[PDB]
Amino acid sequence: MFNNEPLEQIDKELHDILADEEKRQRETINLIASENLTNGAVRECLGNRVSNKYSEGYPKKRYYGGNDFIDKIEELCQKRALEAFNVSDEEWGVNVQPLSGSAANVQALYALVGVKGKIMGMHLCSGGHLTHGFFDEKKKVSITSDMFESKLYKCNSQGYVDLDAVREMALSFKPKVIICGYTSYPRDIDYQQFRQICDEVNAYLFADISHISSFVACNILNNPFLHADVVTTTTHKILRGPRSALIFFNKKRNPGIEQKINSAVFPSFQGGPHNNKIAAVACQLKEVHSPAFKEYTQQVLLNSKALAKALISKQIDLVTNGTDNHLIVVDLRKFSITGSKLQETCNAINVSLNKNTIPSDVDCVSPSGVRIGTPAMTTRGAKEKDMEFIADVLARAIKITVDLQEQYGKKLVDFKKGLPGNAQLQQLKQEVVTWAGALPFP
Amino acid sequence: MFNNEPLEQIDKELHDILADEEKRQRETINLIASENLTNGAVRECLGNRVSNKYSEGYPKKRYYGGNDFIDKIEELCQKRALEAFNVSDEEWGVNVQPLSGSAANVQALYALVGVKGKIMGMHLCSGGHLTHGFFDEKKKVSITSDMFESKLYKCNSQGYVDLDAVREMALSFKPKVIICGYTSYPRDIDYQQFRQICDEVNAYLFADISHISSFVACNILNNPFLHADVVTTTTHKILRGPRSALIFFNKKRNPGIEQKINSAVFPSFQGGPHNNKIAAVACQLKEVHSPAFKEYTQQVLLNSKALAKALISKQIDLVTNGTDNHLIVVDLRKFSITGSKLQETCNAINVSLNKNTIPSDVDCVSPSGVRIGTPAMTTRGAKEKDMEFIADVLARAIKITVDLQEQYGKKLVDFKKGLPGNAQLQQLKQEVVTWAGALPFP
Ligand SMILES: Cc1[nH]nc2c1[C@](c1cc(-c3ccccc3C#N)cc(C(F)(F)F)c1)(C(C)C)C(C#N)=C(N)O2
Ligand SMILES: Cc1[nH]nc2c1[C@](c1cc(-c3ccccc3C#N)cc(C(F)(F)F)c1)(C(C)C)C(C#N)=C(N)O2
Ligand SMILES: Cc1ncc(COP(=O)(O)O)c(CNCC(=O)O)c1O
Ligand SMILES: Cc1ncc(COP(=O)(O)O)c(CNCC(=O)O)c1O
Ligand SMILES: [Cl-]
Repeated sequence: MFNNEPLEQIDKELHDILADEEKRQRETINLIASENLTNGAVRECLGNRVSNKYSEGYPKKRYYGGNDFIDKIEELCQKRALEAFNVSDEEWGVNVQPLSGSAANVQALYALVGVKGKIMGMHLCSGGHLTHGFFDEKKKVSITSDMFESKLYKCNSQGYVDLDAVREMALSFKPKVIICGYTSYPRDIDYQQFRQICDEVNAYLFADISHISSFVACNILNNPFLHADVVTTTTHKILRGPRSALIFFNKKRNPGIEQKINSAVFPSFQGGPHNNKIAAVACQLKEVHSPAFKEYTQQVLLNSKALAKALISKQIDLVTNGTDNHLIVVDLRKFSITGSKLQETCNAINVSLNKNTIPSDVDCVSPSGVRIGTPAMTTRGAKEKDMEFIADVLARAIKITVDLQEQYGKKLVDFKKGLPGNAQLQQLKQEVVTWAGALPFP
Repeated sequence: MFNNEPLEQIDKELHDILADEEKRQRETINLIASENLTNGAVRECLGNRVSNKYSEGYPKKRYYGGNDFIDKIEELCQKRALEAFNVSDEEWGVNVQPLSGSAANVQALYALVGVKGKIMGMHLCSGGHLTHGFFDEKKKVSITSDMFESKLYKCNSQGYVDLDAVREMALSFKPKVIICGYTSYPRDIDYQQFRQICDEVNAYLFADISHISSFVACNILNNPFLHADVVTTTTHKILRGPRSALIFFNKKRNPGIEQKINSAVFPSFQGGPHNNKIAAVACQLKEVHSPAFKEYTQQVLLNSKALAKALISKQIDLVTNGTDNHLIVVDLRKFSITGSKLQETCNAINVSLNKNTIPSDVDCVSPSGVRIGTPAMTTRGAKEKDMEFIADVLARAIKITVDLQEQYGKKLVDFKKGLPGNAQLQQLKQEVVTWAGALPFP
């Protein structure tokens, strides 16, 4: 007693918009550092009928029966997860049920400290995540600043994590968890030194590696598994999975953490797991452990170095003057334009990037930089040679952005009026669309 | 620089388990009251490339650009949601971003009350959800008991909501929110009287209608929209959508609530929306509003009434002696077997149901009933005439369960010893398989 008609027939209205979405993706230079493009196999898992099943609980400890094949998949996903991040199933456990990054962080923090518990993270404006305890004088913005008590540390004037300030703050504040691993941080993290500070104040070390997960897994960057009590990661960014998250806990370092983490996810926070997600994550974790994926991850870094270097050669300033990873943050101060203006201009030429604070910015009010990353364009086949064209496109956007601000004024409302119809943008947009639309597209 | 091979080639190990899962579903009499089967179109959206996109924020108030088609989809989903539940966009708003039912209840509750806020709900043992403030003397089991302060009401000896006890509690406890709508309640709710209790104590009326959403939408059961401040619902049960949730809030009764709810979902709790989920929900909400789906929902109730009637004709007791909706709870006391045993027996014959407490059960330790529902089998084309065979199959399961307990004993470990190789079960399984495997299967 159902309608078996395909999407085009059953909902022509929606299917056209989705077809448009597809076209915009195919025709965009996507520099969003947290975005990627899934392959067809991951999307087959996501549309699988496995999501019809209710599997509250854990493998072999389910509230309902008929979960034999579901258990096989959840167990397979955990095994692949632990292998991919080079950890022994005896020393490390993993939870694969969190629905997304934010949920996993909240659930994981709660497991370690509970309500009213004390946490330290990097300020949102310095490059930490919302779920790392972000708040405002005006409001407790994230639940992680409201269900917990949070202190926020900052990067120094050159954009680096200031460990001396972290220790100082940890010693007066006495937190139970200290979080590291970030949302817009262009360099590697010294986990060893974080561990040293945590030990000195008897705190958990929490590493959020969502942005760099592929680097940790492929032994290209520092390994936080050597020092962390908990490691969380999304599966949708550089990992190239579906939208989900993993939570890693070190059993050997903390007895009783497995139960704590596992009960925090269910039944403390979530109900039924989304089995299609878990299948898709399993699908991607097989690929992550291949030698071909290490090549892709290497290439992501090669492209990021090439991009930074080309941007520098065009006299564009980078926060920390470079990158160790997949992401760059441009300091736009010498051009006297805001990050928002450049976002609007790049939107108008089919280039996706976002505004991002820089150390000099007091607040997240008027961010003076943009953040770009290479995973999505590396997925689409661009190599180091192709990064010059992108740097060239960004430099032209910056120049137009300056000319438009000259002609219409600094106010954002005024500035946008300059954008529609502008001849240069139309020209630049077509170059973008012709070059972008040509590239391989899963 | 990606692998485009289909799931079967790229991950044969996973594709085999998923195919077994597909076979088990096709070959099962699924009486899980919370389960259903999605159509192909809903699964086309879930596997869509729209999930590639980061779109934190709300339509037209997005942190990133390139969100034009995403905004069209999120706005279309909210519009279709409001139409489906017979509310005007001027009086009611809805949030479509919650990743699941449990996230949506936590986010909604937090919006209304905040940390340390006081809430009332039905106890889990009496049929409430975990997210309605569930706790145990041993531990604060749900975050809704730990981040809020919660009191739990009970149903009466006949399995009905005892409003007089709810009032006694509401006046003594003085909560800010009172939750109604349940996970295993076989009758309709008197929202009018819940409203009366709420008004008396200045509490919000929260209606969780996930199990009954289709009935509310099609004007078959009482409408909580006439009285409730907030209404939440999953999209995956009787609504037949993807795994997601909706939060409805009433602007006209509470000004400033749209902001409170929207801020709770993001950035308080969630990060980026899962745009494939939103697309899938859009797709289903269209269908919900058709008169074909009203027929399906009618059929669900017809089948539930017919199943109840037949179970009674076979001398089987039902909590409240019947059902006003899609679900039945069997009281097994007269057969001297537990729900756990019957679940084990039904697992062995490819019948999916779950154990459930009854009013006489003080604890969740040994629940004395099972819960069954009709949405999934109604989806597969079962009509009233087909419920006799199901009632018959369940009666035979009960009898075998009784015979097995006689032969092997009351202890669960011993009882299971009796299940494999049992001649009767294999026979009963094969009929189940023959009849189930033939039914239409989206
Ligand atoms: C959207 C999002 N999600 N997670 C994030 C961010 C942003 C970010 C968040 C916010 C933000 C979001 C919700 C509530 C309050 C605020 C504030 N203030 C604002 C900005 C702004 F600078 F562009 F204004 C930037 C950026 C990657 C986009 C961010 C940064 N910087 C960090 N670190 O993490
Ligand atoms: C799984 C689940 N999710 N949401 C739910 C439930 C159950 C339920 C939950 C639990 C449960 C789950 C997590 C933590 C503690 C407990 C306890 N006690 C136990 C049982 C049992 F009674 F069968 F043992 C039943 C059932 C629909 C399966 C439930 C009922 N009855 C209600 N009302 O809501
Ligand atoms: C370090 C980190 N942790 C957790 C999350 C949460 O992911 P969800 O949105 O899946 O909840 C993000 C998202 N990062 C936002 C961005 O870089 O654009 C992140 O950067
Ligand atoms: C009334 C109600 N509310 C919320 C939820 C939570 O949904 P998620 O599992 O998507 O978190 C459930 C799940 N009910 C479980 C069942 O009836 O089988 C529910 O029954
Ligand atoms: Cl999904």
